[PDB]
Amino acid sequence: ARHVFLTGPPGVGKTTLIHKASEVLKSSGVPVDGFYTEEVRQGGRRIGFDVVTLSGTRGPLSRVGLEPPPGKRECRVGQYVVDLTSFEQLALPVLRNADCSSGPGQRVCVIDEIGKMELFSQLFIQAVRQTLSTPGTIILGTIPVPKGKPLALVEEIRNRKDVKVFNVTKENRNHLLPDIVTCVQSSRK
Repeated sequence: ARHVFLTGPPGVGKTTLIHKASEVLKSSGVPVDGFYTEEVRQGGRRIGFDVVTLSGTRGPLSRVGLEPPPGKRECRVGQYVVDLTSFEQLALPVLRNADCSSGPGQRVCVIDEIGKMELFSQLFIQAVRQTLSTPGTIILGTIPVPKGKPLALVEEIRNRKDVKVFNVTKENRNHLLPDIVTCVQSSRK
């Protein structure tokens, strides 16, 4: 079978249909890997983001800080300042831990959120193409829709065409989980 990407408008929910997909392959004995950001809300206020891994590790990602002055480069998204190293802490090996054997096993690689970072995106382009090099690993992720300008990281995947493109709605939002798994497990069990 082939890679699968979500698309549509942002509005939060698809995140958890991927999370459910990250229980189900597991319940089918397919040890999925990769990372997912979650909304770091210490007692319910947005203070930054993290980068969880399916191994239960979670990174920094962004935290509160001043905007970058016109001399000192930093990576502000609105209020918080991200860092590429905050990803590299964990969102770097998880793309492609090991290789050998081939045949039965394959791999699955979760990458929710490939859309916000389209300017800061640096090690993404690299690490993601090392993942797309692997024949076993099954890219599974969330890009935005193409409207106007090409996102300078979604381009690296857009290249393929072959990836399934699941346009979510807010209507049938919670339906898409099995519809993705259908495409994934279309690889010979």
